[PDB]
Amino acid sequence: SNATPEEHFIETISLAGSYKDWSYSGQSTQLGIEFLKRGDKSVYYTSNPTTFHLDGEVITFDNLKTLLSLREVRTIKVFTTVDNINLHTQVVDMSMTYGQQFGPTYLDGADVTKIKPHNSHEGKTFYVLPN
Ligand SMILES: [Cl-]
Ligand SMILES: [Cl-]
Repeated sequence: SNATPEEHFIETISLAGSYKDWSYSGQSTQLGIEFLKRGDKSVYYTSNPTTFHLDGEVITFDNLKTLLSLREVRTIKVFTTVDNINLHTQVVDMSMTYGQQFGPTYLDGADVTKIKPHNSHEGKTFYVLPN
Protein backbone atom coordinates (compact mmCIF):
# COMPACT_ATOMS: atom_id res chain seq x y z
CA SER A 1 0.00 0.00 0.00
CA ASN A 2 1.41 3.44 -1.00
CA ALA A 3 3.00 5.46 1.86
CA THR A 4 0.99 8.39 3.34
CA PRO A 5 2.95 11.69 3.68
CA GLU A 6 3.48 10.89 7.45
CA GLU A 7 4.77 7.36 6.64
CA HIS A 8 6.99 8.75 3.86
CA PHE A 9 8.41 11.35 6.29
CA ILE A 10 9.21 8.60 8.86
CA GLU A 11 10.70 6.21 6.27
CA THR A 12 12.90 8.86 4.62
CA ILE A 13 14.23 10.02 8.02
CA SER A 14 14.82 6.40 9.13
CA LEU A 15 17.10 5.97 6.02
CA ALA A 16 18.94 9.34 6.29
CA GLY A 17 19.44 9.01 10.08
CA SER A 18 18.28 12.52 11.10
CA TYR A 19 15.98 15.45 10.47
CA LYS A 20 17.94 18.72 10.80
CA ASP A 21 19.33 18.67 14.40
CA TRP A 22 17.08 15.75 15.45
CA SER A 23 18.65 12.25 15.50
CA TYR A 24 16.68 9.19 14.33
CA SER A 25 16.37 6.48 17.02
CA GLY A 26 13.95 3.72 15.89
CA GLN A 27 13.90 2.11 19.41
CA SER A 28 10.60 0.37 20.26
CA THR A 29 9.24 1.51 23.68
CA GLN A 30 6.00 1.54 25.76
CA LEU A 31 5.46 5.10 24.33
CA GLY A 32 5.80 3.83 20.73
CA ILE A 33 8.74 3.99 18.32
CA GLU A 34 11.27 6.55 19.60
CA PHE A 35 11.47 8.47 16.31
CA LEU A 36 13.48 11.69 16.73
CA LYS A 37 15.61 12.99 19.63
CA ARG A 38 17.02 16.50 20.26
CA GLY A 39 18.47 17.19 23.70
CA ASP A 40 16.00 15.90 26.32
CA LYS A 41 13.06 15.84 23.82
CA SER A 42 11.85 12.64 22.09
CA VAL A 43 9.14 12.42 19.43
CA TYR A 44 7.44 9.02 19.37
CA TYR A 45 5.00 7.48 16.92
CA THR A 46 2.33 4.81 17.45
CA SER A 47 0.71 2.84 14.56
CA ASN A 48 -2.85 1.91 13.47
CA PRO A 49 -3.25 4.76 13.05
CA THR A 50 0.13 6.55 12.62
CA THR A 51 0.11 9.10 15.49
CA PHE A 52 2.98 11.37 16.71
CA HIS A 53 3.55 12.06 20.44
CA LEU A 54 5.75 14.65 22.20
CA ASP A 55 5.81 15.42 25.98
CA GLY A 56 2.74 13.19 26.63
CA GLU A 57 0.57 14.91 23.95
CA VAL A 58 -0.60 13.76 20.52
CA ILE A 59 0.70 16.23 17.88
CA THR A 60 -0.56 16.40 14.26
CA PHE A 61 1.87 15.88 11.36
CA ASP A 62 1.70 19.57 10.28
CA ASN A 63 2.36 20.71 13.86
CA LEU A 64 5.24 18.19 14.17
CA LYS A 65 7.04 19.71 11.14
CA THR A 66 6.73 23.21 12.69
CA LEU A 67 7.99 21.98 16.09
CA LEU A 68 10.98 20.08 14.57
CA SER A 69 12.14 23.24 12.73
CA LEU A 70 11.90 25.53 15.82
CA ARG A 71 15.36 26.55 17.13
CA GLU A 72 16.42 24.25 20.01
CA VAL A 73 16.19 25.98 23.43
CA ARG A 74 19.68 25.46 24.87
CA THR A 75 21.13 26.55 28.23
CA ILE A 76 24.44 27.40 29.86
CA LYS A 77 25.32 27.87 33.54
CA VAL A 78 26.87 31.16 34.73
CA PHE A 79 27.39 32.94 38.04
CA THR A 80 25.43 36.08 38.85
CA THR A 81 26.41 38.62 41.48
CA VAL A 82 24.96 41.89 42.77
CA ASP A 83 28.17 42.79 44.69
CA ASN A 84 31.27 40.87 43.39
CA ILE A 85 31.24 39.09 46.81
CA ASN A 86 28.36 36.54 46.67
CA LEU A 87 28.01 34.47 43.48
CA HIS A 88 24.89 32.47 42.53
CA THR A 89 24.97 29.64 40.00
CA GLN A 90 22.27 30.44 37.44
CA VAL A 91 20.85 28.69 34.34
CA VAL A 92 20.64 30.91 31.28
CA ASP A 93 18.31 30.42 28.28
CA MET A 94 20.48 30.90 25.14
CA SER A 95 17.33 31.98 23.11
CA MET A 96 16.93 35.17 25.23
CA THR A 97 19.31 38.13 25.83
CA TYR A 98 20.92 38.57 29.27
CA GLY A 99 18.73 41.68 29.67
CA GLN A 100 15.51 39.75 28.97
CA GLN A 101 16.38 37.25 31.78
CA PHE A 102 18.33 39.34 34.34
CA GLY A 103 17.71 43.01 33.53
CA PRO A 104 20.79 45.19 32.93
CA THR A 105 23.84 42.88 32.99
CA TYR A 106 27.62 43.49 32.85
CA LEU A 107 30.44 41.02 32.15
CA ASP A 108 33.82 42.34 33.42
CA GLY A 109 32.38 45.89 33.04
CA ALA A 110 31.01 45.37 29.45
CA ASP A 111 27.22 45.84 29.01
CA VAL A 112 25.79 42.49 27.79
CA THR A 113 22.09 43.49 28.25
CA LYS A 114 21.50 43.15 24.48
CA ILE A 115 23.83 40.07 23.99
CA LYS A 116 22.68 36.42 23.64
CA PRO A 117 24.46 33.83 25.77
CA HIS A 118 27.20 31.84 24.00
CA ASN A 119 29.08 28.68 24.97
CA SER A 120 32.17 30.85 25.82
CA HIS A 121 30.07 32.44 28.66
CA GLU A 122 29.78 29.11 30.52
CA GLY A 123 31.07 29.57 34.10
CA LYS A 124 31.65 33.36 33.78
CA THR A 125 30.44 35.89 36.35
CA PHE A 126 27.74 38.46 35.42
CA TYR A 127 26.93 41.57 37.47
CA VAL A 128 23.16 42.20 37.85
CA LEU A 129 20.77 44.42 39.80
CA PRO A 130 19.21 43.05 42.99
CA ASN A 131 15.75 41.47 42.42
CL1 LIG B 1 5.18 10.96 24.88
CL1 LIG C 1 24.43 38.27 20.56
